[PDB]
Amino acid sequence: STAGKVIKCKAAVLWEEKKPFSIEEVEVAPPKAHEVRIKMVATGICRSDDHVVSGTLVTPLPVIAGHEAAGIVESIGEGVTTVRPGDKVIPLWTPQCGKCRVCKHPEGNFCLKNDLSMPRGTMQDGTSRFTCRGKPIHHFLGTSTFSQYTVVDEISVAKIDAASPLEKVCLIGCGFSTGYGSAVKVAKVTQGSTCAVFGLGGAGLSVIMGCKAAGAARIIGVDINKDKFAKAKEVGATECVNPQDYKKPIQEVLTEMSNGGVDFSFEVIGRLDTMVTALSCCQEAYGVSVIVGVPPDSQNLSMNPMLLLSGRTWKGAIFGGFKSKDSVPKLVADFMAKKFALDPLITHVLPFEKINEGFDLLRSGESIRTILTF
Amino acid sequence: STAGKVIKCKAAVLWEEKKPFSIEEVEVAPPKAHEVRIKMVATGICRSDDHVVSGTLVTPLPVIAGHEAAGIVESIGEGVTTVRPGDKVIPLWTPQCGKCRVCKHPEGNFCLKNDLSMPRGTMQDGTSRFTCRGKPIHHFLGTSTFSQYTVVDEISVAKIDAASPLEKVCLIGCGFSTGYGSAVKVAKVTQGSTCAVFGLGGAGLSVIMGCKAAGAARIIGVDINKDKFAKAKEVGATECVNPQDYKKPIQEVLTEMSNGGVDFSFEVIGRLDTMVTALSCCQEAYGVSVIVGVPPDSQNLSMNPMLLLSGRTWKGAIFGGFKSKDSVPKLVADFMAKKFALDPLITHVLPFEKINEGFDLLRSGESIRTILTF
Ligand SMILES: NC(=O)c1ccc[n+]([C@@H]2O[C@H](COP(=O)([O-])OP(=O)(O)OC[C@H]3O[C@@H](n4cnc5c(N)ncnc54)[C@H](O)[C@@H]3O)[C@@H](O)[C@H]2O)c1
Ligand SMILES: NC(=O)c1ccc[n+]([C@@H]2O[C@H](COP(=O)([O-])OP(=O)(O)OC[C@H]3O[C@@H](n4cnc5c(N)ncnc54)[C@H](O)[C@@H]3O)[C@@H](O)[C@H]2O)c1
Ligand SMILES: [Zn+2]
Ligand SMILES: [Zn+2]
Ligand SMILES: [Zn+2]
Ligand SMILES: [Zn+2]
Repeated sequence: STAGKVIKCKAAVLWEEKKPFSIEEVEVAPPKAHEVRIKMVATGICRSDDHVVSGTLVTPLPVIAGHEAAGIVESIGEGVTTVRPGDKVIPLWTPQCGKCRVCKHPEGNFCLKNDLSMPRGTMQDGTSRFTCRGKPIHHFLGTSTFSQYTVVDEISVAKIDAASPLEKVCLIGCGFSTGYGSAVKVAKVTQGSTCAVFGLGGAGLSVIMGCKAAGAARIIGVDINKDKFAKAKEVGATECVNPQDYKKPIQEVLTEMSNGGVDFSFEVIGRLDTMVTALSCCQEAYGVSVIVGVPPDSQNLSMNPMLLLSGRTWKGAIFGGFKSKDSVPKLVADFMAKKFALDPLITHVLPFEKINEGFDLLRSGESIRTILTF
Repeated sequence: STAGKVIKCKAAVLWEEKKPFSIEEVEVAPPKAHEVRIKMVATGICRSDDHVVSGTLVTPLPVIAGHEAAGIVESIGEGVTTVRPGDKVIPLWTPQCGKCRVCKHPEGNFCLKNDLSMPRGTMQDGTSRFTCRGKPIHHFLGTSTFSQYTVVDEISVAKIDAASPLEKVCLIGCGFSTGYGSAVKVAKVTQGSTCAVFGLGGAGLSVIMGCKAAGAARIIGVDINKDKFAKAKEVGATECVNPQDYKKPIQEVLTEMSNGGVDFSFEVIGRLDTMVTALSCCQEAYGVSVIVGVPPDSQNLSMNPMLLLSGRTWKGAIFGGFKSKDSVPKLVADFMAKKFALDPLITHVLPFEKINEGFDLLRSGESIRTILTF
C-alpha cells in the first residue's frame, strides 16, 4: 500500500527556462488534510505550459508544470469529502473554493484561491509536496500534472464519470473548456452571428467549436500558419485568412468581409497586437471581443479608447468562464453523451517519457494537442 | 414670414480654437428635403462643447458648436413626416437613420450617419446652412444648437411632449441621458451592487442617478474637486473620495474600500489615466467598467491585458447607449411623469448672450450645468 507514505516516481521537472524538461525521480509526500494524491493517467501539452518554459508565463522555478490532465485518486487526506480513492478525476488549475466573493458570484469563475495572478508555486498552505535531488520543487497552478503522481488541494480536483476515457477527457481540463466556454459562456455568441477567431490551435479550434454550437452563421479563422486552416474548417470555420497574404491590416480586411465588423472576435494567440486587432475588427457600436490568449509577462498593450467609446465591449476570461468544479463533470458528462467532440484536437499521442518531443511538435506548429500517457 | 426664406440671427461662432465664442449675426438657409429648421429655446453647456474649444475634440472650424438643446420647429423641408412647425423638439447629436446595421441592431445606437467618428461638420448632404460675414460655417455633430435658429436633418431630431419645460428637458439631449443610460442601459447596474463614478459633473451625477435608480447599494464618487461632493451625495453617492487626499493610487483605495473591487466603475472625466484606473478598481473576475468620457484627440492609453484576462468587462458608450430618436421622447415623458429629476444638474441659468460666462463657470469648477436661454 502507498496510502500515507511518500511515493517516489518520475516527473518532468523544469530546472531553468528555455531548457528541456528533465524526466527524473521525485518524492511525492502523502496528502495532508483536504488534499488529494492523484495517479496521473493522461496529460495534454497546452501552449501555457510552454509559456512557462519560455518565461512568457512567469511562475517560480524549478517547477513541475502541467495543468490539463486526468487521473485516478490514489489516496485522500483527512476531511476530504468530494473524492475517494479509485475515482477518475480532473485537476482544476482554476479552483472553486465555493467560499470566496468570486465563487459566490453567479458569473465569476476566477477563484481568489488561484495561483495564476500572483504565482507562489505551492499548495494552498504555502508548502510543496515535491522533492527532487533533495531539493523542494515548485507546483504549477496547484496541479503539476507532469508527474506520475501529484497532490492537489480538494478545491482543485473534480470527480468525473467513472467510465470516462481519460486520454480524451483530459482536454476538458483546459484547452477544450476554455475555448468552448469563451464562445458560449463569455462572449455568448448568437445565432446568425459572424465570428472571427485569431489563433487556430487547441484553444482556438475549441472557440470555433463553441461558435458553431452557438449557431454562428460565419466563423472566420485567422492564423499565420495556413496549415491550421484545414482543421479549422473541419470544426466549423466557414473561411480562413492569413494576415501575411494581405497588403493591408487584417482588422481592415475583416471589417470589409463582415461588411462593417464582426459580431464576436476572439484573441486566442497571446500577443498584444492581435488583442488590439481583434478588438478593432468587431463592430464599433455593438461588437464584442474576448481575450483568451496569455500575454507576455508584465507587458502593456497600447490602444485608442475611442474603440470602446463607440460602443464595443472588451473582456477576457480564465478557463472559459466556467466555475471549474461544477462544470468539469457536467462537461465530461456531455462528452460521454456525444454533445461535443475532442478527437479533432488530438493530433499526437506520446508516452510521458517523450514529453520533450511533444513540446517540439507544438513549437514546430505541427500539432494542436499531443496527449501524454503515463 | 421666415418660412422658405433665409433667416438672419445671432449665433455663437467659434472662429479659432482656444478663443471665446463670437456672438454675431449669421444667415440660416431654409431647410431642404428632409431637413428641419428649429428655433432654439434653451441649450445646456456640456463639457464636450468646451473640448472643441480646447482642441480635445477635433471638428472642422469655424463652427457653431452646441448639441444639448431643445427648441420649436419653425419650418420643415419637403418630405419631413416626423415633426411639424410649432413642435417642441430636441436635436440628436447621435442620429437614428433607422436603416443602417447599427440602428437595425437591437443594442446598437451609435448610428452610422453620425458625425463624431470622422467629423465633417456638414449636413448629411455635405454642405452647410450657416453663413457669417460671407463665410461658410461648420455644423457640429449635425446639431449646432448655439444659434437662435438651426437646421438639422430629420434623422437628427425628435418630437417631444408639447407640455415640456424646454429649459429643463434640454439636458435630455446629452448629459442626463448619457450618464443615466450608461448606468442602467450600458453597464446595467444591479440591485445591491457597489459602484464607483470618476468625475462628478453633469454626466457623472447622472451616472449616480442611474446607479441609484438601478438599486446600487454603494455609490462611491471620485473627484479631485471636493466642492463636487455635496451634490453627488444629494443625488445618491454614499461616499466621495478625493484622489489627492491619498498617498497611494486610488484604484488601491477603492479596492480596499470595496473589499476586493467594485461591481461597476464609470469613467466620466475624459482622461487616459482615470480610464485605466477605473477599469483596475472594479473586481478582477466579474467587474464591469464603462468609459463615458471623451478622451483627448489621437491619444492611446497603456494597459496590462491581464486586467481583462482575469474576467473584467470594459465597455464604452455614446449617448448612454440610447437609440436617440426612440428614447429621447420616452425620457421626456418619464421626466414629465416625475420618474427622475433634472433640477440637481442645473446650477446656473443665463441668457444665450452670456454663453462665454457659462463656459467660464464650467471651466472654473463652479457650475455643473448652465442652461442658456435664447
Ligand atoms: N485564458 C485561459 O484560460 C487560457 C487557456 C488556454 C490557453 N490560453 C492561451 O491561448 C493561447 C493559445 O493556446 P493554444 O494552446 O490554442 O495555442 P497554439 O500555439 O496551439 O495556438 C496559437 C496559434 O496562433 C497562431 N499565431 C501565432 N501568431 C499569430 C499571429 N501573429 N497571427 C495569427 N495567428 C497567429 C499560431 O500559428 C497558432 O496556430 C496561448 O497564449 C495560451 O496560453 C489561455
Ligand atoms: N459618451 C458620451 O456620449 C458623452 C456624453 C456627454 C459627455 N461626455 C464626456 O464625459 C466627460 C465629462 O463631462 P461632464 O459634462 O460631466 O463635464 P464636467 O467637467 O462638468 O465633469 C468632469 C468632472 O471630472 C473631474 N475631474 C477632472 N480630473 C479629475 C481627475 N483627475 N480625477 C478625478 N476627477 C476629475 C472634474 O472636477 C469634474 O467634476 C467629458 O469628457 C465629456 O466630454 C461623453
Ligand atoms: Zn492551458
Ligand atoms: Zn473561490
Ligand atoms: Zn442608422
Ligand atoms: Zn455632451
